[PDB]
Amino acid sequence: QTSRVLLIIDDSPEDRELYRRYLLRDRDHSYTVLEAGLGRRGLELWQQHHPDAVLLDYRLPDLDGLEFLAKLQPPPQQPYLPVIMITGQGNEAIAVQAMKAGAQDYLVKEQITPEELHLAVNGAIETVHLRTQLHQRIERERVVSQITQKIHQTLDLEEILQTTVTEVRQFLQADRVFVYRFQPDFSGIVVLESVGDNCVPVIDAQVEDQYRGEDYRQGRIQAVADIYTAGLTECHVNLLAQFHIRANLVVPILHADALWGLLVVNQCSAPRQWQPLEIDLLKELATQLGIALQQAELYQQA
Amino acid sequence: QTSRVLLIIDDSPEDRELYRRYLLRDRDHSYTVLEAGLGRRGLELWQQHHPDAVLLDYRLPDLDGLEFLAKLQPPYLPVIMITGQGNEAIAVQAMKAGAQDYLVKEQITPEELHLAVNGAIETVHLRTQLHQRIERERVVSQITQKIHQTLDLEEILQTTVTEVRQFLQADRVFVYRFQPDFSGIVVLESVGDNCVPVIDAQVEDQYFVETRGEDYRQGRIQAVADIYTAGLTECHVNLLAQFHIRANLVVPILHADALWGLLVVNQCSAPRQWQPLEIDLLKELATQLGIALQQAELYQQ
Ligand SMILES: CCC1=C(C)/C(=C\C2=NC(=C\c3[nH]c(/C=C4\NC(=O)[C@H](C)[C@H]4CC)c(C)c3CCC(=O)O)/C(CCC(=O)O)=C2C)NC1=O
Ligand SMILES: CCC1=C(C)/C(=C\C2=NC(=C\c3[nH]c(/C=C4\NC(=O)[C@H](C)[C@H]4CC)c(C)c3CCC(=O)O)/C(CCC(=O)O)=C2C)NC1=O
Ligand code: BEF
Ligand SMILES: [Mg+2]
Ligand SMILES: [Mg+2]
Ligand SMILES: [Mg+2]
Ligand SMILES: [Mg+2]
Repeated sequence: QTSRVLLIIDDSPEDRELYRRYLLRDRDHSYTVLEAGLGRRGLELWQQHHPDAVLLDYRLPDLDGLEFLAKLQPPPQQPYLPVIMITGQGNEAIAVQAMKAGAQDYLVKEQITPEELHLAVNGAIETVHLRTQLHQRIERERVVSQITQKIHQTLDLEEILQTTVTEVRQFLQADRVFVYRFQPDFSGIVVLESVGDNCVPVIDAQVEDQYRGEDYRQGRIQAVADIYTAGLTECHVNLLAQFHIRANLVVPILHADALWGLLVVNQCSAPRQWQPLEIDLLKELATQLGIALQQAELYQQA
Repeated sequence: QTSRVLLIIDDSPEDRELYRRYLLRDRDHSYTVLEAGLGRRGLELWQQHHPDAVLLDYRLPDLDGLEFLAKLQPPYLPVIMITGQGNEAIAVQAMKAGAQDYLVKEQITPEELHLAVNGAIETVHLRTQLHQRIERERVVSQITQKIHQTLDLEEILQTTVTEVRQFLQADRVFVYRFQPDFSGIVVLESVGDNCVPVIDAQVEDQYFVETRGEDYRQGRIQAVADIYTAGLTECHVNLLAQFHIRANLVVPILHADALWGLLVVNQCSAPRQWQPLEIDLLKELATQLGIALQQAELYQQ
């Protein structure tokens, strides 16, 4: 089977073949290798087939490796380049500029062993992952921290709610995020919504659906990757599909101990396996809303 | 020109000297170089100096490279294994044992060495930041949870103080509440044995009665690494010195727009540089305490 897809860009065919053979010496992974001899073709292959790692030559006919890294645009989800510059025509200065341009590692051509190549590719892939994890931790901290500041400033509840749904949708890159407030009637209306183009907006287009909030009062969440494989009742499925909802993430909002409403995230383009980081964030945000809700009524009865 | 401390562990005096000369050629960092010809002394020097990076020769008289790594106790090792050509099998085992990179003794160039040392420090730094952020988020979440559950100030304060002292691994954290006349009084305190408790022994300082802490009220933060090198006023350093305070971190706690108190962190065993991430953590927590203060005050009325 294929475990890793790797893109080699080098105007030397024999050099590409050498890497190809060395990679086969790796007993941990099986590499599928894309080859390109020109920088522009390398860009096309990268953009089209999303290799897990890139071996990038410095001196190429159409453009040098440094120009290449500058043109290389990383996908929103993981914005770091798994690129290893390998050159027989380079120095520590080019190495520094390569590292600055987004390369993860830098190798001299003559000294490359199979094992060195393996570890450089492993290191590049792992380092990109590491930077990505750190990148998201920072963004998650910013979102949570921003809401805390708004509560502390005693900003109106809906501004806090509007900021919440907007910022959490941008972070998750989801198609729709909305707050679903319950009434004393136990009826619920979508109070607030942040929606892209993949979803049918429901803020206005909405007639009431009724439910048993035993789980949501207990603080339990619903994490559905695919509405068609979650074993939902078909009526429930029909309703979600009617709004093109494919993946569903529901987090309960608790004011006092009463169930106030729901913090809901939707993917409408395709199914989506919700990740621990994403769920933990929504939970924290839900808790903060519960705080803001309590502050609101204490201020009102003052 | 930031300073770096590197530990070289090799039983060949000529090899150690060679790498030393190679490190010095790098002009982006100034290298303090420590040397050990035996693994035992290497481990010893590692324990004492906490070097930014380690060059570990595989073949030592008393250990091999892999045996060395196993004897290490950190959270991630900035170790570069140095092995001879033909022994690349050892290199793979080394990575799985904690090493960040490896070098082939015969193909060692100064440029190559610099990249490896940079990369090792870079990678270890990233994991440390990631680990710190995960821990940092846990502390913010706990205080967020307790505020949502109860409006009990002293318990929220207690949880806060206790939690940030453990995260920072500081010698003392305490809350300094103001009186209406802007006299202060340490109301809560979490402390180890490195710092003598000041919870009942407070010397009442009245600096703030003239100033009414207006600077702190706007959001001034004090982050002093060493009270003896911070250019503090002679009377101020002596007060901190009385309580063995070496490093000082003060963040204002504000209820609404009025100064309420101070969240203070002390290092007493040694000078301590306060990191942006650490400072940011205290800033957020003071904001959280202000929120707790707001609801607790409204709860009474
Ligand atoms: C704009 C968006 C909007 C929604 C999403 C909404 C209704 C809606 N129905 C829900 C659940 C549900 N709704 C139904 C069932 C039904 N629903 C029906 O319209 C039926 C009559 C019925 C079949 C009996 C069920 C079974 C659930 C899940 C209850 C549970 O197990 O938690 C939920 C919470 C769980 C989820 O979102 O998946 C909502 C928010 N009304 C809205 O305006
Ligand atoms: C247990 C620990 C404890 C402390 C730290 C405390 C007093 C104390 N004095 C402070 C500031 C200060 N204290 C002084 C001055 C003085 N202070 C004096 O005791 C003098 C009489 C005097 C010289 C005139 C000054 C000038 C500051 C201002 C520090 C600043 O500007 O941040 C501060 C806040 C800033 C800081 O901690 O550096 C405290 C908490 N009393 C305590 O029980
Ligand atoms: F032609 Be490449 F820079 F080895
Ligand atoms: Mg070339
Ligand atoms: Mg040796
Ligand atoms: Mg290397
Ligand atoms: Mg690395």
